[PDB]
Amino acid sequence: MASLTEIEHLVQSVCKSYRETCQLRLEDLLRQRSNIFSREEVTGYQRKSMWEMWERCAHHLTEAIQYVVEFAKRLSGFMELCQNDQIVLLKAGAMEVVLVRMCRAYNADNRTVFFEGKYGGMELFRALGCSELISSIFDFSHSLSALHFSEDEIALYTALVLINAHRPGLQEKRKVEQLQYNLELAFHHHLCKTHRQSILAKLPPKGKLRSLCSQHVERLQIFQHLHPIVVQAAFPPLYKELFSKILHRLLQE
Ligand SMILES: O=S(=O)(c1ccc(F)cc1)C1(c2ccc(OCc3ccccc3)cc2)CCCC1
Repeated sequence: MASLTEIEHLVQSVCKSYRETCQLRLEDLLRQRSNIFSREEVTGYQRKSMWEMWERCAHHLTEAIQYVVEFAKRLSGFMELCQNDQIVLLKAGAMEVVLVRMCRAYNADNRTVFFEGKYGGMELFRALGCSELISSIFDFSHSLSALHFSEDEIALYTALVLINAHRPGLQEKRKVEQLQYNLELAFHHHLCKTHRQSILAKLPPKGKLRSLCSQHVERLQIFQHLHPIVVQAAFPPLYKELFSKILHRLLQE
């Protein structure tokens, strides 16, 4: 099954789905690179409370995840899967898709990320008290930046991050394997056509994204133990569902 004509159609549909569900246009992020937080604005973030900074980050992550849910809904083959499997895939892969998407908002020249209107370095996040997690996130974006991904490569690669037939809990594992295989063919065909197969060996191991997701859950457990009422009262419901229902409602709209 699936011929060359169908594989190229799948490439274009995935790229279109990605372009339609980007939270931020790449051009918009690039044209903000000179807009960097001053030392006074950096000090201001460092003086913010730990719970205020955690709440802000959980809110920004939840917004980004909402766009990944829309990407999945437009992704060829995804809505054809059962609701159980749609939820299993999003719960395990939404954070991973955001972790890949965020390289677009990272400037490797000065090691800054676009955050709340300006670019700032790791030191902007010191109030969180999760230095190892922040260093891991910046290192991950730095490693992705070195690949010089095109928008089309990010679309195909993030579709594969989401459509992973190895996720525990899948009820129709063979249907997810077939979708994964078609997407793998589309990604590799596009790399072959554009002479970009050299990136294959340089893509991060799957254990790297798993380690970032595990570090996030572990730091959230520590924070939630110190401020349980902050999480209950001020963290987004979708964030608590995924990391501590909403997904079912977003998938039905
Ligand atoms: O702009 S961000 O808030 C940001 C936070 C930390 C960072 F180092 C760089 C950027 C955002 C992001 C939010 C939470 C993330 O992990 C989970 C997490 C980490 C730390 C505290 C709470 C939650 C990762 C990324 C970028 C993509 C979507 C929003």
